[PDB]
Amino acid sequence: LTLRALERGDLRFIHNLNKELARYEYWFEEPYESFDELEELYNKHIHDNAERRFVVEDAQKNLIGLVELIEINYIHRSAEFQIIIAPEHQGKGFARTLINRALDYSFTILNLHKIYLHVAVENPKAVHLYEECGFVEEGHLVEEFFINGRYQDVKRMYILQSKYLN
Amino acid sequence: LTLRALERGDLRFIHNLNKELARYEYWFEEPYESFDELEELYNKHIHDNAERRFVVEDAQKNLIGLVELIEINYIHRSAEFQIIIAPEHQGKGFARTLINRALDYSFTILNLHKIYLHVAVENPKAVHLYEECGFVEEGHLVEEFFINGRYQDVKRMYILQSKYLN
Amino acid sequence: SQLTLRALERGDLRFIHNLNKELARYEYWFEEPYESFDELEELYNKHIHDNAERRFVVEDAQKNLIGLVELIEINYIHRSAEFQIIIAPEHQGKGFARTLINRALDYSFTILNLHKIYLHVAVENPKAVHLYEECGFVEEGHLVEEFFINGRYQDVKRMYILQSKYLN
Amino acid sequence: SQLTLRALERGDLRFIHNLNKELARYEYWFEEPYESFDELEELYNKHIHDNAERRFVVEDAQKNLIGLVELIEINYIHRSAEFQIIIAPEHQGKGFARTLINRALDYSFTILNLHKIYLHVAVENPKAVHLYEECGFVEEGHLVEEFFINGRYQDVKRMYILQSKYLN
Amino acid sequence: SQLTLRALERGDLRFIHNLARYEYWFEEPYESFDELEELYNKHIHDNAERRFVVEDAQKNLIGLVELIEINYIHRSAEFQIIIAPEHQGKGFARTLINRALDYSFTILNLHKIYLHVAVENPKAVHLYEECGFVEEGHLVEEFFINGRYQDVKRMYILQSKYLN
Amino acid sequence: QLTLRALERGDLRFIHNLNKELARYEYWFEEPYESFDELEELYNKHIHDNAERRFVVEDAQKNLIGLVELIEINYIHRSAEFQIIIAPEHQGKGFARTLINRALDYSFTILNLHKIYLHVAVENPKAVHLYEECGFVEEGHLVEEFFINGRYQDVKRMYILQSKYLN
Amino acid sequence: SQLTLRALERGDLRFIHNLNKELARYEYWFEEPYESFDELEELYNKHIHDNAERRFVVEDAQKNLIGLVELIEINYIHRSAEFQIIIAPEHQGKGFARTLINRALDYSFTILNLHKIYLHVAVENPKAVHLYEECGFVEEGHLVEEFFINGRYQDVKRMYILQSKYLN
Amino acid sequence: SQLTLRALERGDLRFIHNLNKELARYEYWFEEPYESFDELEELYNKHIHDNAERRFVVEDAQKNLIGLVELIEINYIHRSAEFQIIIAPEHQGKGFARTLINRALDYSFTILNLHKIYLHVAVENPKAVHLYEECGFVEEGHLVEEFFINGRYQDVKRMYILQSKYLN
Amino acid sequence: LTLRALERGDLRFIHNLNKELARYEYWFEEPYESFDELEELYNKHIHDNAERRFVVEDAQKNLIGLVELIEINYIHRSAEFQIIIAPEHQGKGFARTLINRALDYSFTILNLHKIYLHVAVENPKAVHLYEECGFVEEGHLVEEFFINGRYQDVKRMYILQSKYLN
Amino acid sequence: LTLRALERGDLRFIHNLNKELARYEYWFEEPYESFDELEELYNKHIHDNAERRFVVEDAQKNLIGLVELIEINYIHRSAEFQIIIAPEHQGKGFARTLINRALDYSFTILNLHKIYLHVAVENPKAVHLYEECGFVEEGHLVEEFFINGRYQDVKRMYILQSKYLN
Amino acid sequence: LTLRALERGDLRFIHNLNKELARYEYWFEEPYESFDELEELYNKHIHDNAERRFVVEDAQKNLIGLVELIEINYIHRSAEFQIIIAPEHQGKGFARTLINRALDYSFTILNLHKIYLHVAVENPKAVHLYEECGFVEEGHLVEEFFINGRYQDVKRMYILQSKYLN
Amino acid sequence: LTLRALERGDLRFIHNLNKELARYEYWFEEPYESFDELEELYNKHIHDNAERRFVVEDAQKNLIGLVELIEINYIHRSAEFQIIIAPEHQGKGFARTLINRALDYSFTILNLHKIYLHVAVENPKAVHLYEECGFVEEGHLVEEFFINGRYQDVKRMYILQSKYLN
Repeated sequence: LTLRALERGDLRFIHNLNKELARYEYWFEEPYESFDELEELYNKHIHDNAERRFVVEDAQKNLIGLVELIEINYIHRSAEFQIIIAPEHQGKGFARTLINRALDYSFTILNLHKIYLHVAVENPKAVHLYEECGFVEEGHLVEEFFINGRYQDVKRMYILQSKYLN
Repeated sequence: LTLRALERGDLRFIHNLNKELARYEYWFEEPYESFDELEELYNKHIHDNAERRFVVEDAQKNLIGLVELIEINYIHRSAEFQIIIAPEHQGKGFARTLINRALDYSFTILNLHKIYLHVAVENPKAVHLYEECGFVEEGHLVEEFFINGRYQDVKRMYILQSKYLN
Repeated sequence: SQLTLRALERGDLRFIHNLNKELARYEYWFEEPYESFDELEELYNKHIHDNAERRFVVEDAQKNLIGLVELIEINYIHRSAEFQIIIAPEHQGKGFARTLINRALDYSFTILNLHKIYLHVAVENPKAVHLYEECGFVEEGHLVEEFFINGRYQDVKRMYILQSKYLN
Repeated sequence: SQLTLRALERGDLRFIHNLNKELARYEYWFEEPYESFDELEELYNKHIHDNAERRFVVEDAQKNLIGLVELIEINYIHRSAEFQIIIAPEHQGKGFARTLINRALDYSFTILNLHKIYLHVAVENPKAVHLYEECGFVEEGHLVEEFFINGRYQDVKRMYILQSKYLN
Repeated sequence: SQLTLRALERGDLRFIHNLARYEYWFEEPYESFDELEELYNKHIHDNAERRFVVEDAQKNLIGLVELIEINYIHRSAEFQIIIAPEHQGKGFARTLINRALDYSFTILNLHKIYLHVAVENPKAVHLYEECGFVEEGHLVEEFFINGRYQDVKRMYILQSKYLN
Repeated sequence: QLTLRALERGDLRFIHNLNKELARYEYWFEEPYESFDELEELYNKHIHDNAERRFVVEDAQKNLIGLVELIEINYIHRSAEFQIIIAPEHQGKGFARTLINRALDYSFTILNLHKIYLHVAVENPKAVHLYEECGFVEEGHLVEEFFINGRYQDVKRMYILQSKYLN
Repeated sequence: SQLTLRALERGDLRFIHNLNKELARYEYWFEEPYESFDELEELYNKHIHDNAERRFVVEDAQKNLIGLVELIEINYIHRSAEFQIIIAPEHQGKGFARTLINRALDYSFTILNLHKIYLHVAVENPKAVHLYEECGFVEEGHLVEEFFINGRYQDVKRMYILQSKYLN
Repeated sequence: SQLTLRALERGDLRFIHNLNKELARYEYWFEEPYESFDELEELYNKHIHDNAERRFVVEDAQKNLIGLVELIEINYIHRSAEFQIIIAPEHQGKGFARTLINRALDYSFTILNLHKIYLHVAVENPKAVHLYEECGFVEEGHLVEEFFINGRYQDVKRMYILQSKYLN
Repeated sequence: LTLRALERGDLRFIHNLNKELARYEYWFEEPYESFDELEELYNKHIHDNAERRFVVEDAQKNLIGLVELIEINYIHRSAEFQIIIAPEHQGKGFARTLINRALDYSFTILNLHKIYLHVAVENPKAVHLYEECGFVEEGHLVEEFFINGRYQDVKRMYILQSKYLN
Repeated sequence: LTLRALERGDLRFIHNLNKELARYEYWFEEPYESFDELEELYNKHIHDNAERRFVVEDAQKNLIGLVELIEINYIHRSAEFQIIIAPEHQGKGFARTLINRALDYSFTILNLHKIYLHVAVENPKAVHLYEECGFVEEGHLVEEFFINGRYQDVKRMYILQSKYLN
Repeated sequence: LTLRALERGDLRFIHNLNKELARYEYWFEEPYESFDELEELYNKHIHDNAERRFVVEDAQKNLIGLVELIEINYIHRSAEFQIIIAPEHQGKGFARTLINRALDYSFTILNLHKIYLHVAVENPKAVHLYEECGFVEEGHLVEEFFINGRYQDVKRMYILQSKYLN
Repeated sequence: LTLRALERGDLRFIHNLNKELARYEYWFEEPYESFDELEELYNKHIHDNAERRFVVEDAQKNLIGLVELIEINYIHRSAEFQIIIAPEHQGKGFARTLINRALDYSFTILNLHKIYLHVAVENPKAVHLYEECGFVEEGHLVEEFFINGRYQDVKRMYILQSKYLN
């Protein structure tokens, strides 16, 4: 597997990765639900560095998933991490590799200090494998997001540049 | 049935759908009658969340209808629902499922509190259908809209998030 | 029927321009003179959203453009509007005028909810006057030397119809 | 006599705005609705050089503004224009209307070189109709339910005069 | 009762700002006077909403009348009435409502005027009924006001009933 | 058998080429211009202005034959200066008479103008005879009015009224 | 003698306005129509640095404003210009016209280096014609029905003078 | 109380800029860094109608500003927002924080109809944590080395309050 | 050989020609160096008639030279004439024809009275060329221009309209 | 006698002087004739160094005259000098001292290489004065300026920094 | 002494301070030579974060100098420091405190890692001042800058966040 | 090997060259990662000469590497040189020839005075290469950049035209 900076031609894969009416999606903190308004948001934030996205693809160049570093602050050197694996390539053991490739980019190139993420409390397997990757719970945000018709709690888990490098 | 977000390519469809039923059409509360005027109004409000529209295409991949949420207020958490099915694909039992899908999106994704709609009193079949989906009459607006050369009364019917979820 | 009325599009503008080349007339677009196609297209884009005037092109069964229907000087307080209809000489005399007039009135009285529709017809064209009379219009004025047409000040009949008469 | 006609100024806009506070009608400025003084001021500055309409403030020898004289819908191809006169409530009833109407016709036919001046007078006021008839106007139409004034569609008389009749 | 209506002008914006609630201007949220003033200059020519201030003989503003959601095809409009707390209870509400109805039905040529009134304010309901309004709807939990969803009576009056 | 069409931006270059063959200093709505880029900006600036009206003439094959210009238009006095410029390609085939009459017809039957005047070089008597056959009459012999081709040249101002043309 | 020509200033616009209204006629500023002072001031600001037209106020030794001298339609390729003189009635008939005309010709032939100065004068005003003749102007045209003055088309003489004749 | 909470205005910009200078920070305006006042004013003019953040200044009886209350990261789908409060050192410690915090929660839960209001407070400031806890907030996270303040990475307590708890 | 008024499409020619031939580049007396600066200055002074520029193109439309009338005074009817032939088409005798075409346009179209120019005193070939074209020496400006790191004298030579026409 | 930099308050003095000379005035090579035109041109070239003007006042600070440096070219370090003395203080021998002061300022502060000027050939008095001041004739421009109805030749005379310093 | 972010009103100060202390100053690495050009550049680069400037002023509200942090890189966390004190306030012992204030802002607020500076070797007083404030030499650049008409060797000195904070 | 200026068609080659080295790239001091924003920056700085790039191609016009002259300061006659070669054409000895060609273009055509470069301290083979080419160490920048997860030092090596030309 290999990561690559997101291109305009990849936007359609993003729109198909998470189908509408199931997740209220944002692009640089701007709501979007169609491809045409997504394309305009991409053109508007093509140079904005507050959020960086990369598409992962295998040797056959079959797009497998997306990694998003959002809410990037270059003074506190923190960023929220998100990983979205394609349904067809899910369960093949790529989660750990993609997460480690994201942490590698964040701590060895961007020179960030902290990488936090929000994970649904109702997904313990993800929480456990994130802990195995090197994350630690720093918060149990109560009713943070209204998802699928319910206010859900989320575990905020972080990892520091020191741990990953050493 | 497939409920997708509206794209610029679908503008020519809804326009042809609007000319089959004589209506003084509004796009974000702006009158329009030509396709060029519609296209420019679409480009002007492409990022306006005051109204959300979704096209309806069947299994054959043919576009058959439109679902509109308008007058969306995110303080009071209310929205007006409207559904349109082409005459060819009416009477096939799609309206019920599409209404349920719209209510699902409004109450499980947008986290809206109320969904109201106007239905012509002279169309009693639609009134009963909406009643079967959970809507309840809250008003009998007298001579609200001038339709087909006569001021007609319309029943205002609402449904709440509590009843839908519970 | 055989005729369909469709809202005016930018692609149809040049057809409008050609009609005015066949019928020598000092043309206006939203009360602003125009004679070049560029001036027309810039005035079209300027008033794309202005509802003071509404224009519908007429296309036959074979999607051939045959005429224009203009509702100008629309007023939403007095609920009045001046109607005008043009037909290409090729498709003139084929019994379309009456159907298009009825369609225009139908749009004005069942959709826009207007109250009155008036028009001007030259006194020297009594056939048109009779046709409008057959469609329901009635003379309310004989404007003397109102316009300067083809080298002479000509009188015009101001004829009108009301929503009540058309719907009832 | 002693009345003076003067081209409208930006400072006079508050007099114009005050005239229509005691007149219950939907006011227009260059065919554009206005209600507040702000709308009137921005429309004045928008059409400061537009010649489609002309306006003259009428004032006394004491420089007391008494009324207004408008020439709207001016067309320089057909050479027509709609005349309109308003006299302040505190100055109406002194017999100024006739002299001001003649001064309007004089300007229209001796300076602007117009061919026709028409006007609309309500059918429910034959005294004004007669005054216009004395000044040279003659009826050319009885427009039925043209406007909606004070809760009812009222008919109006369209009356005209030509440059030749006034100058000869 | 010699109260006169006047078109809203920029000089009156400050009064409307000082007159908590989630207010709108041509369906655009505003909290600050600068935000309101830019919205006013933006919709200076928009006729989707018409506003008029009512003042007494000595030019003392006492209330505001708003016509919003004006539709010139169906000829309807939502009416909102605000009276300054200093002039409340002096018997002007009836005059303001009837002067608004007179303008709507004698000048604008509208066909229907509807308004929303809190179900927990039956005195306003009775007053509107005296002015000629009739209940056409009992909207349930239409607005979140002061921490609770409140029902509101939608009541209308037609041009015919008022003119005749 | 020719046609007259209102001038459009696509035809601007043709006007520029015409002025390359006729060595003159050209104006557009009374503003000097010598570059096509300056002409195109002036065209877009005065697109809705009606102080001047221009029409290009075409044949059956839609080939450009020339230009007619009504400038210095006055809507109070109902006057306008006429100027016809036919390209050298189609000069001498007898099109001048037709286009002059068509310009007068448009001026007196559509625009409702009172007077149409024009300036013609005294050193070009053939044009004077042409305009005289088309109904024009000399009302002036302006002495050294324009500096043309290295010399101050006299020009005849010749006019025609709406009455004579329509009666 | 005692007469001084000064360059026009914004403060002098009122004088021009009042002066033009005393001789009622359609007023132009840089070939753009105007009637109101507010419109004149905005046109002055627009063409403050435009050299197509140059105007000069006339003042007495007591700085009493007498009249105006206008050089319009100035062409710096053909080196022509149209002259116009407007003296206030309260100072007319005192011989100022001759001196002001000579001063205008001097400025135009000794400072601007113009070639021709032409003018239009009403045929029906013979006194002015002979005045311009005495100043050196010669008739070059009899423009028939050129202008519309006080309800009647009038013929005007076009008279010219050249730089070589004035300087020699 | 005689403490008024007022929506932010242009004139208030130069106060918050000075208040931010007093408490050395890397300030943001709608998630955009700014340092100078001119940059802040351009950002205000840009985000004047942006409802993603809402700011309210505090002024005392003398009508002088003392504090600021910010609602940022306002999500109208999840109905969440980050709360921040700043009080000038000179007026700090006078028991105003609790009143202002309750007024901010009142506006967030009774007008904006929000669900959760959360905030970040430095662990090294236990007095602030206590005050927020007494105002109804409850700890939900202990962010480790989240922010870099005064040359060190400091932990912060993320504490929240729900609409249901506040209203009941 | 045709003389055409300068258009925007020729800006990149004179620019290169001004760098190849080291020239103190001004546009209407406002100095620049960048190409975008040239294009902005052109757009700013497109209607300015204080300076007139004309490119010279052959039959195949290859730009060979530039004719610049600058410091134009419409009261005194004078203007400074500058000719610049590109090195590619230099030594082919075009200089004489272009000088006369420029004199013709100045004296038969613009109705100018005097055309003067400055020529380096250390270039007697150009001096004799202009003398043949009708110009006559009227001044010997001492140390007038700083050329190749050296203050040099320049001859000012003039020609009058009466001489060219008569 | 003292020379002071020109300021707004002095404009009305400049204008007045120009009204006494039948000259076609300029301000940064822009024709003007009215005070309003002069004021707008002054505010347009307030920060332009192409021209520098200094007013001349006596001990009592009465306005005596004006010195103008125009066509200042900082690449060649030249500038044209013009001197105007009010008619009230003419014939008192101030022109000679003011020319010396102007030359001193130009060669000392501005560090200019040449200061040239034009003087009418039919005004030998000014020619003799400038010759006494150090200027030397370098050109006899034929019919350079149209003055008082006739084209007059003008002497262009210069003075170099070296002569004035050494 | 206090530090304040540079604003438009201060532009005429730095301009008069960059001409007094001769320097071909760049505004965000952009050539400028006029006040109006500097003002346009300020409003053009008002939001750019690559460079941060702070004007230092006295308790009497009298400006004394400027402090610039240019070449800011948020990945490597480097920034070049520069400080220019007005001649009138030099020798007062301010430079030391201003250097410490800039280092404080750079290491305690911006969370920068390295701060380097270029200082002329022929100015040993400044070099020793920097050495006293904690800077250390890392490079002896030969003929890097052109000062007083000569190529002068400069010294590149640096300091890190750890030393300053620890 | 021949050196040719950069064209838009070559941008993709540059993008592929950056795939070998996983470091954050800049175009005219603007951060970029994806190809779309690279093309946008290329079109943004198409006319800016502050940085000059030239591509290398062999006899068969097969792309080999890139030569960049960045941080060009025309006032101090300095420039930072950088050379990259595709992995498929390394070890061919092209390094020395391309470095000599670059230095020749810099010291003969651009007439630059100094050429400096930054080379990783942990890559001594490149240091020796540049030493043989003519460069000499003038600085040992401590922790200048953040590479591969660690602050690394870099040698600043220079060469003057006084040494190359002589």
